[PDB]
Amino acid sequence: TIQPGTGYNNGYFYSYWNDGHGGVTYTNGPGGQFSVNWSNSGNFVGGKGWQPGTKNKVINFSGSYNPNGNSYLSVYGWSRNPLIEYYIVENFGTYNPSTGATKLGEVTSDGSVYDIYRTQRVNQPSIIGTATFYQYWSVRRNHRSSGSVNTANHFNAWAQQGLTLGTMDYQIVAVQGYFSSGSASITVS
Repeated sequence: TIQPGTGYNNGYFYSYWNDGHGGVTYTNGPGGQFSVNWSNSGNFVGGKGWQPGTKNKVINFSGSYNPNGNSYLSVYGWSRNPLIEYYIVENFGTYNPSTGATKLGEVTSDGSVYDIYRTQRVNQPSIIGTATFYQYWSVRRNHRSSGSVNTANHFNAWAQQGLTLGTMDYQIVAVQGYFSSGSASITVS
């Protein structure tokens, strides 16, 4: 299991972050594979992909995702200028991250309808330090743990709705958790 941080493994960018609570391990495997095992964790995010991402990447993911509590499985990344944290959520545990959020439309992509939302983080950690910034969400109605994500369909639908992205920073397939348990094994390409 590896030290929290970022870097490259077998061709792929990876990012592994946690809040120090303990209770989560992240491992990098061959090619685009990574595993996450957690038991009464704190907040964490880990996965593999690209640095920088692009606005027309077709991202393939495959494997197993077994959350017990609050967790997401998503295409996850950031833009700069404007600073945005974004999610194309393919599956989740006990909490739909769009709960209570204002719905800003729908997009159909890769075998499912997704609902689109914007939320705001106020004075929270980001890739550039503490900041207030928007998050964009596409939440898949039909949950899965393998598939293909045509990111352009999401980014274009977001732009159509007034949710603009800046320059891309990293772009990964990530398992996120918040004080939960579970296991995941995911291969990205």
